[PDB]
Amino acid sequence: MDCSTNISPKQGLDKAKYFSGKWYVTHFLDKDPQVTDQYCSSFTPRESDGTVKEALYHYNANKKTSFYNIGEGKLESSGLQYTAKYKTVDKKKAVLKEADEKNSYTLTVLEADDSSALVHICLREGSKDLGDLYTVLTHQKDAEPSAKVKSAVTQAGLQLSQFVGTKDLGCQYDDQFTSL
Ligand code: HEM
Repeated sequence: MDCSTNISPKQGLDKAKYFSGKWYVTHFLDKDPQVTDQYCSSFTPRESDGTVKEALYHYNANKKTSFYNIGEGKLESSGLQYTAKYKTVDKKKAVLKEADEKNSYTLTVLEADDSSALVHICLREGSKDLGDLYTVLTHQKDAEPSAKVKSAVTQAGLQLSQFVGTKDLGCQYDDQFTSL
């Protein structure tokens, strides 16, 4: 599998709209899933002087367990786009497995407004592309994505109906973890 190629950040995006609040994934489009378990996700991205740091939460909807990461990377000159290396952590943010030089994800912000966002994520290990995901984001669980973000999905060449809606997965979130 190869990550989607026609991906660059929307120029003109306000970083104050993206690096704010927390995000919950309402809809995801996974090209070629790594495993067949389905996940819910929430995360809290912040930026300072070109360096992004984000607390990341995954809930496995099949097994009903959850895992935690902290990503860190630098913003590209293109706009709201960054490649992050990542640590695994426990629910209290104690570090377990350190970040390395071969595992990374590249996140590209396709749209972002006061309530909603559309991002693309390419997860890699070494020379291998492992995950390719588009995610529609909102600031509260089960909030409706804005018309502007729905337009962005259609502008990305995609069909929103072909995404998996997470509402039906029975997602559980750890909002203590994603605070800060
Ligand atoms: C609902 C949306 C999402 C789904 C369905 C999803 C799905 C997945 C899956 C299936 C894996 C492999 C897990 C396993 O090995 O069992 C994974 C790993 C990972 N994802 Fe997500 N993901 C989502 C959102 C995100 C977002 C928004 C980010 C970053 C902001 C992200 C970053 C990562 C990272 C860093 C890993 C590797 C974690 C590790 O191995 O320690 N994912 N994702």
